[PDB]
Amino acid sequence: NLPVTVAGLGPMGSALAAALLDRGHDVTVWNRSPGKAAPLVAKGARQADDIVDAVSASRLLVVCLADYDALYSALGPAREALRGRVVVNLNSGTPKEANEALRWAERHGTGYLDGAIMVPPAMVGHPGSVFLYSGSAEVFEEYKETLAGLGDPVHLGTEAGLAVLYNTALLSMMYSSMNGFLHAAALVGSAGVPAAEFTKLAVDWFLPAVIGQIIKAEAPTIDEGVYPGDAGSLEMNVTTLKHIIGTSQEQGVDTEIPVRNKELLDRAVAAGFGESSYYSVIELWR
Amino acid sequence: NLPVTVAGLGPMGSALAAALLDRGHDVTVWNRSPGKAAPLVAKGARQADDIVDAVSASRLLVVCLADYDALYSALGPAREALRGRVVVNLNSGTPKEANEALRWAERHGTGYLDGAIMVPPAMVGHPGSVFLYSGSAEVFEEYKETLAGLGDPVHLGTEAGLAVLYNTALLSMMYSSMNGFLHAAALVGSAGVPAAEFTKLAVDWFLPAVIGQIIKAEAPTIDEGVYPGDAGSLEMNVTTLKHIIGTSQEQGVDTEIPVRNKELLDRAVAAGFGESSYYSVIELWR
Repeated sequence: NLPVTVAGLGPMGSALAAALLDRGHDVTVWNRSPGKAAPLVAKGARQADDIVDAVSASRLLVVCLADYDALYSALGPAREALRGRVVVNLNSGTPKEANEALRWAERHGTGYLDGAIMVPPAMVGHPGSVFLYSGSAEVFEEYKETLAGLGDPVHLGTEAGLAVLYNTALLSMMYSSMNGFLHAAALVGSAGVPAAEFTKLAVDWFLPAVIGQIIKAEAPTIDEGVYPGDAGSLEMNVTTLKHIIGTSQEQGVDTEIPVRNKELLDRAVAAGFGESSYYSVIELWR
Repeated sequence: NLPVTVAGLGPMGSALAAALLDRGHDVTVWNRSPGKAAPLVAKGARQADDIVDAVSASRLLVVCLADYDALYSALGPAREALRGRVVVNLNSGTPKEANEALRWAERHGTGYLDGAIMVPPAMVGHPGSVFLYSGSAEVFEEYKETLAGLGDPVHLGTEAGLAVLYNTALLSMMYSSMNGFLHAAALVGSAGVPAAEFTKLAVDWFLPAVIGQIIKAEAPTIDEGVYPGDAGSLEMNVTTLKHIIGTSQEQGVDTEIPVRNKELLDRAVAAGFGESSYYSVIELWR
């Protein structure tokens, strides 16, 4: 029930304020532009038009600005009032913007934690919601119980840009994995298998038990950095991808996904990694 | 303990024969070329140089030929002896080759089941081993208990090419997912996070709870085929991928993976799918 201020009332910011209201917090809401407060006010929020008033209402300042906006600007007029308060910033654009924001907050005597929301607005405050945080451990520990009302809180580290970096990484992985699933679905779909049927083997079993297990079994090899190909080489996987391409062609299914995959391996072979293990390809990318 | 013949003694074929020997079967082994039988003979296999003799030793014929070889040719000289026997073929190259093989077997009065082995040779006969099968339900049911010694047996359907199709699809998904993980790992690795550390969030949580859940939640939408973008559009995901690209560039991490992902979405936008949901992209591929 502590007081909280939510600065930024777009879709995510409004969901945050609503979830805090539903946990019994005294929520004050601010937005630069008018018209977004009414549904929250109907649920018990207090509107504050002036950022200085909004910041002054609460020690905990949950900030979810629009992508174009910046913390230093939105909260600049409240610079004096910020001393002794805490910012949890949930919409940094890049790791460098999060690191700049932490420095700005420190200058003003404000605690800072950066966080990445790992679910859409409709799932904030519900089971499965996870928020990844980076920045002050003190803030994290002081407000963990409050933050746990929004989603399971995970503290990654003290470097402010880590949460944006993890989110970027996880989302990159998501898009690649989803595109792989869609090619797979197209392939079984050419024999009449519905996608929802296919998920029984593809998601309930293959994804965790094969894909996930293989990644866990291979991750220490990446960190070691040698990639011996004794027990299976990058070259051999090129052959598998050629077979996938040919099967896709015989089924009348577009080959872009496997072709782009094979291209990547061909580049590693041309860079000398053909007798190394598959995961050596990461070394092209850093 | 029933008798079984294994035809083809490459790495996989030898693992199959060894696993059957370890379950107490009387295993007869054949290969076109000499030199591969000795380690199996040391474990109790019987060598048969003549395919007619090998086929005659057992009703259950487990066939794992080399990629270049074909069932009709390897087992052609045993055409008469094949009547009343059963072929479980574990190395068809394409769905059409499996469907040809089933027809060939039928002509000779042989039962036929095609199967795809979903683990490497070293894991055959061990927990986690899964084999996907397509073809005769009668064969599947007659020999399920024997086959379960090699891996959990799954019958997909009566069409002989389904197991090769499922395997192709699942492997396509695997390569895309692994490449996504490797880009993610490179990204967190640019801030010093080891890959093995990263798997704690990426594989133990994100992969099943986010990626998998999203695929299951979206699969019926693919089958419906309309892809309303009301609650989130293909275009909006283009913006997310632009942010991923920019973050990757700021971290000094190669942008090929996210760029290729964004390219795919740009094509769907140019085909008119921008206001549709993300998964509409599958429709470009079939």
